[PDB]
Amino acid sequence: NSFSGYLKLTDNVYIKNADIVEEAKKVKPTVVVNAANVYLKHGGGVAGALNKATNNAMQVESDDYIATNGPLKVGGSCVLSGHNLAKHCLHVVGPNVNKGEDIQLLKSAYENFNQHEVLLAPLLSAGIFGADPIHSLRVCVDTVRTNVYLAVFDKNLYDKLVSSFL
Ligand SMILES: C[C@H]1CCCN(c2ncnc3[nH]ccc23)[C@H]1CO
Repeated sequence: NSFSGYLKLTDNVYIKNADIVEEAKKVKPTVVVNAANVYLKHGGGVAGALNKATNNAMQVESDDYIATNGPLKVGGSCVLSGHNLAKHCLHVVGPNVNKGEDIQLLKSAYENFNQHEVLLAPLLSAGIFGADPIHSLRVCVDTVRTNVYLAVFDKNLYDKLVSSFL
């Protein structure tokens, strides 16, 4: 793909200080990952921002998905359209550690990435779900074996992540 300006972290994990929405608009990847909740209610953070960029089409599609299939599992995922941003969106639910959900489920969440050869993705559980971002990055690197391009919006956090020893 046309991923540009990324820093290599490992054999298969690359990182960039960017809004995942802007990266998706530029690159139009096969798969963009959403940091979803089990109800696919895309209110804020990555999910709200991706949905807004689709003019709410992501939410309309998600509502039909839930009406048919019910909620996702914590640690689970589903593949839906990427609309104008990507071919597909992999909606992945990391644990909400601020609500007592088991942080071990973060590994299960990242395992979903292994079903896709290349992904543009955020750090799961590292926003309002309250997991330590360095921990989320470590779980990502230790779990995902396919090619993952991570976008981290916050500059201060990015700078910290890339100066940390995993
Ligand atoms: C570690 C993440 C926590 C959630 C929010 N973050 C985003 N990263 C990339 N693109 C994004 N778009 C909108 C939000 C957003 C990261 C922090 O900046």
